[PDB]
Amino acid sequence: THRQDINGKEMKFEVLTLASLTTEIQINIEIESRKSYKKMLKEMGEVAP
Amino acid sequence: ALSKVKLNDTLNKDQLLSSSKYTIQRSTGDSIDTPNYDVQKHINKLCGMLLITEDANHKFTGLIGMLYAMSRLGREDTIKILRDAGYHVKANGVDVTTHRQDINGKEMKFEVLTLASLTTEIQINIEIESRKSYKKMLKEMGEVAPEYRHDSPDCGMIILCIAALVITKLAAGDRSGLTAVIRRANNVLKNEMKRYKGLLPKDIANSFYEVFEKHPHFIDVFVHFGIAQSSTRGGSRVEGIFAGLFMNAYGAGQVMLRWGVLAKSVKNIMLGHASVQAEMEQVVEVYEYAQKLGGEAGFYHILNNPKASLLSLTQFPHFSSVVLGNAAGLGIMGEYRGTPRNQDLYDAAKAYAEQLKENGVINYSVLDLTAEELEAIK
Amino acid sequence: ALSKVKLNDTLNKDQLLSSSKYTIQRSTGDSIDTPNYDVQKHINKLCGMLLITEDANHKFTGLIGMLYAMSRLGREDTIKILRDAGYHVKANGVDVTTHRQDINGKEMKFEVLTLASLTTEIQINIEIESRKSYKKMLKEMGEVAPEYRHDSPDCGMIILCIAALVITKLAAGDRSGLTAVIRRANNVLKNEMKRYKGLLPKDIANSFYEVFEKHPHFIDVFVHFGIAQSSTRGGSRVEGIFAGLFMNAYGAGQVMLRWGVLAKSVKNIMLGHASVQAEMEQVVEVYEYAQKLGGEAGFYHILNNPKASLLSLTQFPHFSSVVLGNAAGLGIMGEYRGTPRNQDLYDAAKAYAEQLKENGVINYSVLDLTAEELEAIK
Repeated sequence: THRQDINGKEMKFEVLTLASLTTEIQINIEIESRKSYKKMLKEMGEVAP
Repeated sequence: ALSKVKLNDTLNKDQLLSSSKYTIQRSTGDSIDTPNYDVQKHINKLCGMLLITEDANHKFTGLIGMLYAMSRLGREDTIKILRDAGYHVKANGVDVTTHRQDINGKEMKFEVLTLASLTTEIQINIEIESRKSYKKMLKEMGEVAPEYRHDSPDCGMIILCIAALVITKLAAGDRSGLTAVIRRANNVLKNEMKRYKGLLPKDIANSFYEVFEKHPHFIDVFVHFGIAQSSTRGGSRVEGIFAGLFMNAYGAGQVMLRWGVLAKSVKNIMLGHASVQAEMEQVVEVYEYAQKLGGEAGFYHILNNPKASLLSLTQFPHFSSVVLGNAAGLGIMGEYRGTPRNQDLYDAAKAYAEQLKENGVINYSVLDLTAEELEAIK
Repeated sequence: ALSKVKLNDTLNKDQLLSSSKYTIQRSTGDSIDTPNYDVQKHINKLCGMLLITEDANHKFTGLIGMLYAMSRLGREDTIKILRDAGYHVKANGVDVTTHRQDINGKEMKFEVLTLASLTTEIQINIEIESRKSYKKMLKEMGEVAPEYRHDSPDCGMIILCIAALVITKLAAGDRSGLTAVIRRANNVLKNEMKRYKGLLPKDIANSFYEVFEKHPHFIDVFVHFGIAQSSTRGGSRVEGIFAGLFMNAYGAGQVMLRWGVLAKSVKNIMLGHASVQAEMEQVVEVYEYAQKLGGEAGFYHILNNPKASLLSLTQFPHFSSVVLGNAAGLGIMGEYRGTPRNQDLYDAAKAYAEQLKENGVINYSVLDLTAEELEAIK
């Protein structure tokens, strides 16, 4: 578990300990996914499985 | 035969408790973070950074000290201790992880441990305060030494020396021996206190009092760690100090047995009183029980062992009164706040004990003097 | 029975410490360079080049001396010692390597050892200074001998003799016995000091003090090396000197036990005093504990063994005062800076001990004189 302050807010991030893939990269992947998810949710209302 | 009218109550209670064929086993609560030998250097580093920090926040010093003790015991011995004490433990593996964050607008790398008890932010803060204090000290004296650093391999064991003092005073039942802990931690470990600015005996002692009050299984783990530490073949000077302070806790909560042995040794006359002689059979039963228990009985009152009550002598008011009076007369009872409940026997024993010191005659029979020309030398 | 009111505290504490079913095991820190029999000649050569160098840099003499001790023990015995002492050790194999560099604008070949503790440049510098001193001495006397060279097979054991003296004085707790070490190293090893110009007892002794302070596991390794060295069937004269100086450390930190035995032997009268007789039961318990421990107990205070505190007699102020007074009267206490805490018993014992030497009568009963015509010879 990694906590850091993006957008001036404390949020918790769940990552894996990989020598090949750094923690910052996993955090960035999750952040971009969250942005895209919220944009899609705004543009269609409700998400599905 | 009237001499056969006897009940061996102490031995019978011990036999009842030691032949139980059913066992309870308790739940510790949260998961226990059990470090192994791997993170011992990191925990010792954390202790060193706590020690070099003036005005250190010692809220977690007891927790870190117990982590250090558990890492020197190892995961397997710690887990086995917790099973043998009769506890359900969910062991947590402790491993080292790297955390990067931006303080002062700069990217810097931090090396922490995965502990459920001690959060990552707390470890980072400990390291940051240690760094500030280190740079301030470096500025104020020019160059640091192995004496003033977190890398010293005894930084954890100084904290465990404070813990050993707290263990010596745990039998009082509360934080009443805190002043004694602070005094003895100033006498002992004075060079260390000059060395480390964050070594505050009161703060560390309060932290250890708190951790022992919250988690009574940490008392068990620490006592068995201190027995394993004192069972080594040797060590450094700080480890020797710890062993000496941890053997200071042996017999804690059982001062009246030692004072009764002392009252017998100085041959106090009030032990020949009729009521004391009435109680002698059972007091002797108690002493035989103690010497049958042996070494394990020295930590019964620290550990809150149930069989601690069987070592009590207060169920013998006249013998206890004579023992307390002898201690008071010899000037060793100090501020012991156990009270005699036979005032007359107490006063008589105190008077005789005071008379003992003033008087005193050499007993030449205990030597092997074949010819005694000492009479002419007088 | 009042005689049954006894607590065998010393034996009970020993039983507690010797029956521990959990063990700690510590981390030595950096990797330990463990040489084997292969590099023993090279380490002895290094010691010889250190010895033949006037104004030698003895900063690493303690480290090299411990390397020599470890190479005579071997890799397997050294590693087993470190496990038995309860240490995590990362053993480093030590092997010989060749290094060529250009000093004085010339290509010359240098033979060094791969040690993490001792860098290659340091070994090269040691050899260079040794070469300069050797050529200067050769110029000033014409021809060298086996006496004046690094090839002597006792060059390492002279350094270990200095180490043995430091071990004898380690129980004082600091570098306070340095003057005694220097004095005894001038008395003993005087021919060697005439032989080797780089044999500076103060510098070597300070180096060994420093290495023992830094690495408390080197004290363990050295004590067990000295026991293994004294367990041989024979050796050279320097090895005999080392064995004699290493048995000088037996019982260090326990002088009061020996002085109590001496006070009993000279039949000091103050041992019959009432308070001493009160303490006799427990002091006898301590003596039985010491003689039950046997030979291993002679190095408890050097090694910082935790059970060293159980051998103390200072918990018996009256007996200790009589013992110190007897020593003071017999004129052996010297500059011992342990203080009596019963002044009157100390003074009385001192007075009687002084009276002992002046007086003295032959006890004819200890012989087998059937007919005593000695009366007529008077």
